[PDB]
Amino acid sequence: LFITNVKTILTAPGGIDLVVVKIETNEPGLYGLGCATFTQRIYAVQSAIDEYLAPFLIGKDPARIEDIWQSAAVSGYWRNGPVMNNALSGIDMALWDIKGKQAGLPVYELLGGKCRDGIALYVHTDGADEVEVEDSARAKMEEGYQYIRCQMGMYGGAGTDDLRLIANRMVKAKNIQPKRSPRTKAPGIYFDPEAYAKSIPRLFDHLRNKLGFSVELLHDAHERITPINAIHMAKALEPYQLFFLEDPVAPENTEWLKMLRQQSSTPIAMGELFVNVNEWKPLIDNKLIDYIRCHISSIGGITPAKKIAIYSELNGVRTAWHSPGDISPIGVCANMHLDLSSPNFGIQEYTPMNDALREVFPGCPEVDQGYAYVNDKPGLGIDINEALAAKFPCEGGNPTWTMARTPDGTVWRP
Amino acid sequence: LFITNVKTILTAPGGIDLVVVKIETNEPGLYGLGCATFTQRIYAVQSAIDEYLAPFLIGKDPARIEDIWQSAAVSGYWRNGPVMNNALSGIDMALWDIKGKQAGLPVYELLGGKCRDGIALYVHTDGADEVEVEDSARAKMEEGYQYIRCQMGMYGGAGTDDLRLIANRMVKAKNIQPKRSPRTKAPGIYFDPEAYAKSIPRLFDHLRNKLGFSVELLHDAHERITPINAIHMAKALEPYQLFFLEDPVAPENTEWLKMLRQQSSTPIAMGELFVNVNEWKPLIDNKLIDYIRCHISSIGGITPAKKIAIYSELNGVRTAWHSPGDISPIGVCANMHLDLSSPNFGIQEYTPMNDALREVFPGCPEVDQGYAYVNDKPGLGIDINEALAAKFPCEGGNPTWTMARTPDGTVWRP
Amino acid sequence: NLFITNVKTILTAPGGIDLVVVKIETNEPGLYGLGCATFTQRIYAVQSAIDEYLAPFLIGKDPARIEDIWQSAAVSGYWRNGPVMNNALSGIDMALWDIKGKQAGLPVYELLGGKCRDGIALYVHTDGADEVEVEDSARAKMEEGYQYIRCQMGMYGGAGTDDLRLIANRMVKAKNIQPKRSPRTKAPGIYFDPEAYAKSIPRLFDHLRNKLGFSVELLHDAHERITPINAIHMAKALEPYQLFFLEDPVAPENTEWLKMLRQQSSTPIAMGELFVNVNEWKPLIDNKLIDYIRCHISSIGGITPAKKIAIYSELNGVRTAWHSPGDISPIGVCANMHLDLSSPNFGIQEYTPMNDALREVFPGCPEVDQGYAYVNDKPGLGIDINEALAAKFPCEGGNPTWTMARTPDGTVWRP
Amino acid sequence: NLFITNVKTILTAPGGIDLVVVKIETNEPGLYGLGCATFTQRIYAVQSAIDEYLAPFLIGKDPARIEDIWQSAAVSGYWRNGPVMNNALSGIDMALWDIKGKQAGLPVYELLGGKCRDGIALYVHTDGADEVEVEDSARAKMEEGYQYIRCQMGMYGGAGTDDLRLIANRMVKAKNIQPKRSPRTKAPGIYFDPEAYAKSIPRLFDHLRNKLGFSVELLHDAHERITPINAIHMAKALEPYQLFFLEDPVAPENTEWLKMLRQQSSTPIAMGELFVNVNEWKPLIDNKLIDYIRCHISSIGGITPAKKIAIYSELNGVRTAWHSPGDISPIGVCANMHLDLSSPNFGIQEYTPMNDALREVFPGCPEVDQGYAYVNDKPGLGIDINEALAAKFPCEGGNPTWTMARTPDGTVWRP
Ligand SMILES: O=C(O)[C@H](O)[C@@H](O)[C@H](O)[C@H](O)CO
Ligand SMILES: O=C(O)[C@H](O)[C@@H](O)[C@H](O)[C@H](O)CO
Ligand SMILES: O=C(O)[C@H](O)[C@@H](O)[C@H](O)[C@H](O)CO
Ligand SMILES: O=C(O)[C@H](O)[C@@H](O)[C@H](O)[C@H](O)CO
Ligand SMILES: [Cl-]
Ligand SMILES: [Cl-]
Ligand SMILES: [Mg+2]
Ligand SMILES: [Mg+2]
Ligand SMILES: [Mg+2]
Ligand SMILES: [Mg+2]
Repeated sequence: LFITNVKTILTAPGGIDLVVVKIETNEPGLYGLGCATFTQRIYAVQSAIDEYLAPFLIGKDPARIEDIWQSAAVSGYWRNGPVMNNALSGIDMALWDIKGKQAGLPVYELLGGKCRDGIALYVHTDGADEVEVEDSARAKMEEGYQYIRCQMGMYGGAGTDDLRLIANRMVKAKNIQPKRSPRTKAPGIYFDPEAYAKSIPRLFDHLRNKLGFSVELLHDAHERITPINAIHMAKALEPYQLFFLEDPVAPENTEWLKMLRQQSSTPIAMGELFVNVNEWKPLIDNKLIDYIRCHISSIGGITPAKKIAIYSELNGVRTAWHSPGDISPIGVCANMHLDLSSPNFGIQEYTPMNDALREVFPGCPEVDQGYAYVNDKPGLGIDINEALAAKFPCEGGNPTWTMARTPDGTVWRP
Repeated sequence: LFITNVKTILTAPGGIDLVVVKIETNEPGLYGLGCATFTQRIYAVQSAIDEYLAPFLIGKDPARIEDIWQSAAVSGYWRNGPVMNNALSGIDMALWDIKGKQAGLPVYELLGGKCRDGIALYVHTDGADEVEVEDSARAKMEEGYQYIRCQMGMYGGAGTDDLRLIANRMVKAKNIQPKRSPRTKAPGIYFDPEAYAKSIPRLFDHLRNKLGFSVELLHDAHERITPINAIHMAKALEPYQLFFLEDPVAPENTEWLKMLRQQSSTPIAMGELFVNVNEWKPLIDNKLIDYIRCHISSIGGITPAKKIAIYSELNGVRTAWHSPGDISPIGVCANMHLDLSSPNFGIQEYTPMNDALREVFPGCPEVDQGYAYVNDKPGLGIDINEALAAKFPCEGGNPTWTMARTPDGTVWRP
Repeated sequence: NLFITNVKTILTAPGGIDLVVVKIETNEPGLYGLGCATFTQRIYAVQSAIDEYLAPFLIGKDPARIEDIWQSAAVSGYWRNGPVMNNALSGIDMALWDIKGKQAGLPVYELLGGKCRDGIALYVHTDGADEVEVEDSARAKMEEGYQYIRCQMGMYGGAGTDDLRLIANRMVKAKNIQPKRSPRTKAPGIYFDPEAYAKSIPRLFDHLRNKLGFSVELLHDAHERITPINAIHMAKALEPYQLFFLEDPVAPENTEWLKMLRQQSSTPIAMGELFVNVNEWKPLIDNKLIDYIRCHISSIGGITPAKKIAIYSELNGVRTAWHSPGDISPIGVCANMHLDLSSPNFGIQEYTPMNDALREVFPGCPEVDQGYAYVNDKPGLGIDINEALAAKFPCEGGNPTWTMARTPDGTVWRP
Repeated sequence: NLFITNVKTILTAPGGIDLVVVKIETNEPGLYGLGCATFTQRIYAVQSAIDEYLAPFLIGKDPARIEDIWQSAAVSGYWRNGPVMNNALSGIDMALWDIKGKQAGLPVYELLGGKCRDGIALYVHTDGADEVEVEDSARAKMEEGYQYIRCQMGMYGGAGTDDLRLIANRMVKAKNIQPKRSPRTKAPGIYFDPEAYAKSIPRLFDHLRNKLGFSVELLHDAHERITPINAIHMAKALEPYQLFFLEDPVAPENTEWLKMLRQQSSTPIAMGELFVNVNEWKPLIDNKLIDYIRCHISSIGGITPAKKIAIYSELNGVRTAWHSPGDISPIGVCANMHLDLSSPNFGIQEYTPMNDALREVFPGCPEVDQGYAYVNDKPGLGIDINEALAAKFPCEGGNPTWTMARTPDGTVWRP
């Protein structure tokens, strides 16, 4: 048994660009699928696969998943980055898919078997003020979601190039207002870290008053404030007992978590942005987070994700893999096979899928009253209809939201 | 190109003694200006320039700014002090001014270009009680200031040699009273650290009640209390979410910040007094402050200030350079060129200038609704009219406020 | 006033090694910047990261705002801090510094603080199959005027190389290194013996000191080829030979082992040609775990971040030794040297000779005389590219072979 | 689909050493798993822990949920983390992995990541009464093709052994070791002299390096027989002889002393055949206090936790050397080797020869040729047990004598 062909498929059935890898073998009908999706970079990841990892694999036995991972990881010398890791993930997940197909077992059966019979999900809710958020959250709870991420506005702004309209809305509502900008300013999506941070604890006081303490509430700070203001936020949110506060610092600010954890008892999630062991390992070792957030394709696939899950397990840290819309259904299944086999599973973020995703990727997990139920089919239990995928070509482009500027025009980590 | 002459100009157009350096070259009309202002020491700084750095520079190429800085810094062997550093600053800023003039670009363009289109300012407000402070702050907000430093009284005293009158005013107002002094006591400006510290959180509760949470409020403890009482103050101010609490300890007490930062989430600013890397570096390394306050002439000018700004940047710490009245407009421009080019700019302290400063130093930045807008002229964009400067001779003398005594007569770091 | 009108990537290999170069055009006729994006093993992924993303991102922007462009380009794809991302950013950043110097009429070193020295001290590579060949090579470098010499015997791990992608030349393996026997079948790869390599090294340096003396400075690159504890023993065993530095005793993924190493050994340590992330380099510099920072500056994102790392090192007493072998363009060589001229903490500059084809394709390459490099005084990076001639040296591309490095039992090692 | 129908324990001693084996039957005719529970000194307490507790706990359960069974069996008695508890859990866990591979039609190494090497490197034991006997023994092992050799002189503490429970053979004491005199009466025990032992060791290794050279890798096991500070001195004194590792310089109860040792010595350190608890092994791996983790995998609870410890080690740059002397069944030997094949961080595999009786009772034992082991490719652990033949080798049982180790004054020492 050996690898005959490796290709990349770029498709966007859910309206978000995805990168999928298919590895073909010399056994008729036996192939594996993997997720490479770094949505902002699809063409650079495609090159990293098609021009490099693809020819590197031809003629090799797919059974040596670890040897392939280790040798591919260093094949370009330099390594540990989101383009390199996503390319590696596409390969690695496809090789696990093939191993499970060869075994006649789902990948979760190879990784230790089921530790639970359903995967608990959390979903996003939002709104422009605390009543809109309350109503959005209540509607998700009525659908059976028991864990809800609640966001309000866009980090103190409106998601536009100007703060004046939202500031006037805040004046009228008697709420905290964002700052006035200089008389001319650079293009970007303007926000206000100070108005945002000062507003957050009142939002959660309101949600607890209205929704109660049974439901689990989550909040994502998304690296939007200074570290000391995040420490203060984490402390201010303690009375509301959030399931977690996510990304209070940028990866480049991870040293500030030592101070945060000497002060706050709010649980902390970090790491959708992580690409490098020197980011995640010291946080797990030192108990500086309670949930590891990696986007598994950005750390290189199932092989490294299982290692990070175990490293976390032995430190008492749980998993919450990143899984919003920019992940393919193959990556959603990979997250959930790890989730099922991990003693330390924390929670699974979920973005509801449309009909097109379900038809382009047969095998998507079933969602019923806030839990996901993955199928029992071998490998990752997921397929791709290549002809129907080709009917959803990718948009490409440079996203606008990643130019995020504070009121004075300063570029911030978005 | 080489340095022909170096001179010091002592002038006080704003009523505060300034020390300015002018370096002339062999190119007609090309000269540079720098700020040496240590206002309490102008004659010692003048000597350190005129008798030492001036003859050291004659005939040297001004293009080697770093070589000149490093060699001047060690020229007297002993180093790292406010007289030595201010003399070095006058030279260094003038050399940057010449480099920008030679380039035809503002110094901010050499330091990485603009990161924002206006410089956010904070201004001082004060009053004898919480209503006076509220009114003073409101008047600055109406002028367009979005960041306000609020002080009340003078650290529990009246700014006089006796506490009895202010104590009686406090009795009548039903407020906390300063202590009675011994029956005879040494001359000085008496204050009361205990009355001061215990009064501060109520001041900010009042300002938040009246002014709201949109405006940013700052407070300067100015090394006036014991370290443990500063830790307690920082904690007590948390509910009021100050932009920062400044100088909770003296430079000689920097080891106490390790304890403060294990307890409080109030942001901390330190360092207008710093002269030495062994002061600022461990605080930045260990995340013990959120804003670095250096008076840039006291650390040796633009060259070291840019290094401290970068060292801070990579630790997540922002800049707030010291800039009250004892700084020349050349130093104000240098602060603002660093501010414009620093990703990590925090805030810029500002003391409004009179007509005399604007006429003696053509090129002062424009202030409009709480932001400063520096001009685009080459170098530091600033000049000095030597004839008009000579019409504002310096006062000199020993300031009285630096003899600060607690109620029992103890000299305190002022 | 100025604005960016076009951004393009040029792939060329005049020195036998694939390079990636960026050219940024402005609206001022004849004013353009050049930068180095060279991650040689990935040139097509870097080319995409520039052409499909950073190029359209820049069009119409004022090139004067170098820092605002660096910070915003760095986060434009959200995920960041990796070799393809950073090299693309470097090509942009260096070209913007080139434009700034040309606008100013000054070399980039003049914008960065001016000259701190009048020549840049170089170290060069010597190798050989045995201690005598290494000795003869080093003696020749000394005769040519080099005062700092890196000495390997069989390059990295003792394995030499058959892969032209590394140095553009085959290098013979260590001839007397007596590796352990492999199992009866084994996977394809370039085999080396870490134990035999580590033991060979103190003997090599004893011989070199015996024959060449202690005036010359001698360097060695362990190139992450041994376990951390064996690297600690090697650092200690080399102490009597007073190396200028021992380079890459650990992989980036093993940086936590340097705390132990530095409690034991006084041999100076260089690290970091592989570094892509602040969480790699910052703790080592903060904790005095290295004496020389080795970054390949395009892999950290260009001149803007390199200057910051040089300053962060300076304040910690650490010096600079930027990575500069064959896989760097002459644009990158000039950027290294402009930093070197303006840094008080300059340590040493690695150098491999630039052939005539490189010098023709890139007018402005530094002059080398008697162990020092002399950069010209022209504005910007003082370097140009002849696009027509660059096209005559199309890139080889492909997957390198030397990066499949296996120990005797067949284990993949970080190469 | 499958469910567990029977669980039993088999006690057998074909190699002259008491073994504990678990067999788990399913509802599918002919599909069963085998596992290793061998804590040789306690076989009857382990047998009870399986037969009276874990066996009834498992009946009717789906063997596919290996992790859920491990986690739940581990806590089923509340108290946990000890050698009787963990060995019982291991017998279950290995048998469930055996069943998983048989269900999949694949060796367990294929489920764990596949092969990272094509042979497993072995080290073997040499001993002797004096330096010349040790030399002759080691030279013979080298001639047979072994590249890694552990060298003792009088086994542990220099005392040799009269107890067949250790190696199934008497071993002569160090003949020239000149112990201190005991008091005029003393308690029964196997006497040894820690001071005379420690001093003998650097002399032994000087002689071996003089006679055998530096290509071969040499190992030594201090077996917790000396005080921590004397072990620190021994680690330092061995540095010139470049041992592959020095094993068990401290008892598990003395692990806090390794911080001091690692600030001083560069001799590589192996620890942990005695470990039963995460609070023993985790801090050592986190803090880089060892280079090789030595667990007896049945004493840590089987393949499930061993894979986790191997991964935790991998991310810390620590390698695996699983304990594998005579008191382990061939099932346990195969489990060690399946982990070894699939771990990037494999260090070395201890090996003691398996006699014909062991090979007959356990069909499928690995082949050994020229210093490497070759596991077969059959599904599961690739190992079986002939119950009829196993019954022909009933266990000896009893209390071992070698574990009463006393210093010259009569003090009980951790043996
Ligand atoms: O928690 C999350 O789901 C993330 O923060 C997303 O909101 C990211 O912003 C997005 O995945 C980037 O592509
Ligand atoms: O924050 C400030 O502006 C300072 O604390 C000033 O108030 C100093 O007291 C003065 O600059 C000394 O000369
Ligand atoms: O010190 C050096 O010069 C390096 O180690 C190079 O030899 C790298 O191996 C090469 O640059 C990789 O492409
Ligand atoms: O390294 C080794 O192989 C061990 O130290 C064994 O010799 C143990 O003493 C034995 O396994 C105890 O039963
Ligand atoms: Cl990358
Ligand atoms: Cl027990
Ligand atoms: Mg998030
Ligand atoms: Mg102050
Ligand atoms: Mg190197
Ligand atoms: Mg042992």
